[PDB]
Order: sequence, then C-alpha cells, then structure tokens
Amino acid sequence: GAVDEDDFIKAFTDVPSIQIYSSRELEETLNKIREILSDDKHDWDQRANALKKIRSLLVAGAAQYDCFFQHLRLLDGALKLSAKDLRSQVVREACITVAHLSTVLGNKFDHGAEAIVPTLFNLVPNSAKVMATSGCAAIRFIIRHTHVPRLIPLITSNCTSKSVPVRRRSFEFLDLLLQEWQTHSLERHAAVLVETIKKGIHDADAEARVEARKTYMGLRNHFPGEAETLYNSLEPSYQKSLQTYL
Repeated sequence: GAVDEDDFIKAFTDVPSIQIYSSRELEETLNKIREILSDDKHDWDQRANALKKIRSLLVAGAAQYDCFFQHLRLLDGALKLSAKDLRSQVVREACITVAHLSTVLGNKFDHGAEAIVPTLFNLVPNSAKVMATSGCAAIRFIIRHTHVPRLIPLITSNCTSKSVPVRRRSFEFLDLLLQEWQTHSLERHAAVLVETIKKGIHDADAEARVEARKTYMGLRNHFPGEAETLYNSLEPSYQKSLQTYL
C-alpha cells in the first residue's frame, strides 16, 4: 500500500527529460500524444511511452501553459481508454500518469478526476494485482490532491458493492478522504456519509469493518453530533468496537 504509493511517486519522474519550446509546440506534442493513445491498436509500448510523455511534460512545466489545461480535457477519452486496456503494464502507466496529473494540478484536475474515477474503480476488483493496486493507488492520489465533492457518491456507492474486496478498498478510500478533506467540502454529503459508515461498522467482512471503524473517527472529526447520535443507537458489542485507542 504505502509501498505502492512510493513506487508511484518514483515513477512520476522516472521518465524521459524534455523541454517545451512554445505554447504551439506544446499543443503539437499533446495532439500527437492524443493520436497515439486514441487508437488501442497502436503498439502497446508506444502507447505506454505516450503516457510517460505526459509525465515528462509535467516535469517540464506544462502546467504553466494555459493550452495545457485545454488539452487536458481533450485527453480524457485517451486516458480512460488506456486505463481500460487488457495489458496490466499499460493500465499501470495510465494510473501512474493519472496520479501524477492529480498530484501536480490539484483542483485544476477536477474535471479529469470525475471523468476517470469510475474507470479506476472498475480496476479495484480486477484479479490481476498489477491492475487492482494501480487503480487503488491512483484513486488515493486523487482523493488527496483533487477534492471533487462529486467523488463522494462514487465512493459511498462502492462501499455497498456486492464485491467484498471493493467494499474493503472503498472504506479505506473514505477513511483517507475524511483525513484529508476540509469539512466544507463534505457538508453536502453528511447524510450519506453517516449512513454508509453506520452500515460499514456492521459489515459481515472483518477487514471491511476495520476500515469502516477508522472512517468513524473521521465522522467524529467533521460531524461530531451525527457521529454521537450514530454511536448511541448501536448495540453494546458494536459500540465497544468503536472504543478510542488506549
């Protein structure tokens, strides 16, 4: 987990060094990158290189050009297609690039995050560990750097997935979100948050329960009154499972 995020961070900059010579030149470069990624029939390694190139551009200061953000949205279709590849290494590069974009751009990647997150969630239950872990890491990087309130319903929704692994990962994501986001970014989803956490605390799966309990700490932090009300309604054994670390 922590190891996955560290490998991601290292992969962010472990790409070819490059320089941008003009706004127009940057656009030419981005257009070519989009062409390469838009056709899933193009040699997979060449598509991987195109994904790394985006990171090379980030390292080179592309975020300082207004045209970059224009092209960012133009690339959403290409990024989604890349993250949907059947080849684990392509999916990995795509997730790393998505994570890097979020890390560098922060809230300026709001549109990109919304556009890509559902695709990343589809990777979570994937049997190939390379794809699953890459998707999970990319989501965690987004949660920490691009706070889009619309991402909450997606997370809480997946906390109720029939897929157990998906539930475990989703409560983990919610736990992170509450530790990261400002209360004002959460206000509009207080109800769904309380409800999702209440259900999670009683999850049939032990691991999912461990995560729902961590998330409860976050609920107390941002919505103390609601957290207390939730606690006072539970059975003794479950109230005890929520005891503060001592």
